[PDB]
Amino acid sequence: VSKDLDYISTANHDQPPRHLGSRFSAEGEFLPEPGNTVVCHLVEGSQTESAIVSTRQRFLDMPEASQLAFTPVSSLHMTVFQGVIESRRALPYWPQTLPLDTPIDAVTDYYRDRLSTFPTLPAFNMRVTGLRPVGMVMKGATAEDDSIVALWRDTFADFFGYRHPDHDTYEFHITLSYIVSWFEPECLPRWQAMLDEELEKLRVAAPVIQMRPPAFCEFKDMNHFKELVVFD
Repeated sequence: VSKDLDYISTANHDQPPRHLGSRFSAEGEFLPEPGNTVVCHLVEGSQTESAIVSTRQRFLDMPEASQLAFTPVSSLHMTVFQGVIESRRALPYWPQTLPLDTPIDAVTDYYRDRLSTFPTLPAFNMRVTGLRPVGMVMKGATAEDDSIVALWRDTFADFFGYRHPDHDTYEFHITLSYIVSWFEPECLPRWQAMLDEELEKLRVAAPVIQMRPPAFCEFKDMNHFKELVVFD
């Protein structure tokens, strides 16, 4: 069992997942939690998407899938820069220029306007480097890609008018699920063996993760991200 997978063990926690009751119910159904964000969706029908969907099925095959809240296939995305969200009306997760009680839709309008002058930045390619029950860890396909996506994020920080504490150490990922209840330790070696096998299968099938260009989106909940401004 890797250090990374052991995070989700019952032994590592004294309270349920913090998202429980806000982002999703105990039965793994997603709850209203509106916000906005910049993300790259997968390309529907692409070999990348099919590969990821196969990985996602290996996860669903596990009995502990019952303790995970899987998002829809059509929602799959890599976040490039988090926007605001109803559940986190606080600095430094909010622009200081806006009242903390501003309706989410008004923040979306402020940003749609501000993002009308977003500069053309170079394209980047990403690759999958790890797997865990919640999804895929990613980095730049090459070291130069890391530098390019960091430039996108630094530029977004200027437009959005805040930076999170992890801004410079941000872990790129694609979420396949949320943990609803922590895993008993006895099933972990099996998950590790499957994650190892599926990671290598995924890396071969999708050696770069094909995606759409970054887009500023709004959402009601984790099920769907409506593209408002595409940075293509």
